[PDB]
Amino acid sequence: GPHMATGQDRVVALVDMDCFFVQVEQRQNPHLRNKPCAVVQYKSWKGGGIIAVSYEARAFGVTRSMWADDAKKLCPDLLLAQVRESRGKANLTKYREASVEVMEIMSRFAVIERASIDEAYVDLTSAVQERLQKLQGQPISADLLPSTYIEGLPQGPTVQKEGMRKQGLFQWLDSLQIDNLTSPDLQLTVGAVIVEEMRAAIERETGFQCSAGISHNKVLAKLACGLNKPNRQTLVSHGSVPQLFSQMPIRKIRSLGGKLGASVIEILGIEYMGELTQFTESQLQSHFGEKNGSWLYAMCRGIEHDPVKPRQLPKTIGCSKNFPGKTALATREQVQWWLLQLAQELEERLTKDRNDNDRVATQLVVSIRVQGDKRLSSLRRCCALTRYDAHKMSHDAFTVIKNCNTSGIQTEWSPPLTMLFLCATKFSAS
DNA sequence: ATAATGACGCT
DNA sequence: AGCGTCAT
Ligand SMILES: Cc1cn([C@H]2C[C@H](O)[C@@H](COP(=O)(O)NP(=O)(O)OP(=O)(O)O)O2)c(=O)[nH]c1=O
Ligand SMILES: [Mg+2]
Ligand SMILES: [Mg+2]
Repeated sequence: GPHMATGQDRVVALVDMDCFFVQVEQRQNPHLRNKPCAVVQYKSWKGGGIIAVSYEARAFGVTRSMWADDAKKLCPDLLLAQVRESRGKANLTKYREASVEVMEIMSRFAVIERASIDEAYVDLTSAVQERLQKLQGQPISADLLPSTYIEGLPQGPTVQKEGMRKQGLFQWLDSLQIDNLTSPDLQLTVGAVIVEEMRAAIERETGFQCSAGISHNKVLAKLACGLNKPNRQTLVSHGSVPQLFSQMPIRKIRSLGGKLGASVIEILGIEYMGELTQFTESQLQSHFGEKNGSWLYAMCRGIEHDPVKPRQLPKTIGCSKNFPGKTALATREQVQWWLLQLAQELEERLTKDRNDNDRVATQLVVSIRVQGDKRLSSLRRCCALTRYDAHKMSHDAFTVIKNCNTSGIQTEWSPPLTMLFLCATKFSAS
């Protein structure tokens, strides 16, 4: 009983920017603020693919992956901003630079793990200990958690949203043990007070709003973070897991959203995270392998161990472009030209990277897709990266792939190429 | 005819 | 090393 390791040793947060690219455009262009807007890339085919949607536009049914002309059918006052284009391709530099803004602020409170362009995990265990010594042993106010939700509360014996939020918050605080510094519920509560402050600083200093989740691990933090977007944070406690998971679709836990989670549903014949507790670990390892079974056995009990790695900077810098339909690259003049375009954006980013973060890449990864191939990558070969020069890299990339050209003649390329990819990896201090 | 990325796992 | 999974 006492000998069951309950996974409450750490405080972990996930901070995720709300409709990030839309917010980045709305700061630049006031005209777009507090209106239905989407961010699109490439206007030509159907008015553009949408990649980010404001919450106002979401309310009409606009989703990412949508064509902008379909979007205008559900939402005719939709406003659009389009991604920058350079050298024939979408260029995400604005949002990368806006991301650095936000990660840098986050870094002041705690070590962060950049998880994507718009979210980072936080390990607040140490900071919580400090704020807990500072706090003598005094109660925690609800004024210190003005945007926090407590998952599972309220329960027991106001019908409008903000009032409901405070009721759960006061229920949570009315049952706190504020004299016990190793009480994991107190620890979470304190973590969420820091995340209120970290989130105020972000919006104070950037104009960007975010949501967040505060729990004991990365899966729960991520999952908590999406229960009350936008502009809100959510505390998932160890004790709230069994109710939460009893109706939680398996596909919603991170890394179960694909073929693994579909096979858990299909082999086990279940639907919800909580039905995994029935199985023994050995059982789950026979169905799903040694690491997954172990991982699943703890995860359904709300235990996960993957640590917040100290890594604020990407490990790979890549540029890619699809050539869909009858835009597939069929001449070798054509393949060279786009390999050079890509290599010029890669060169400029690598030079900025070196001056920014004092490191040089040593390996260039080339990848193409051919037309009619059913995989998303047909080939991927490495080669040495010794100079940050676009023509050398694109020359090197071409020779690494030139023998994929099966066309009978010299100047053609067959079958036509549907994707090109250049990535810099293997960084070393400079 | 989503598209542009970026991390991590398997052999 | 090259490929595959899952994510955002
Ligand atoms: C999911 C996803 C997002 N993005 C770009 C713009 C998104 O704003 C940036 C951050 O992703 P996110 O947090 O999953 N989506 P969001 O920030 O727009 O919306 P939310 O407020 O977090 O729900 O993702 C893509 O470019 N491809 C994607 O598949
Ligand atoms: Mg976001
Ligand atoms: Mg995100």
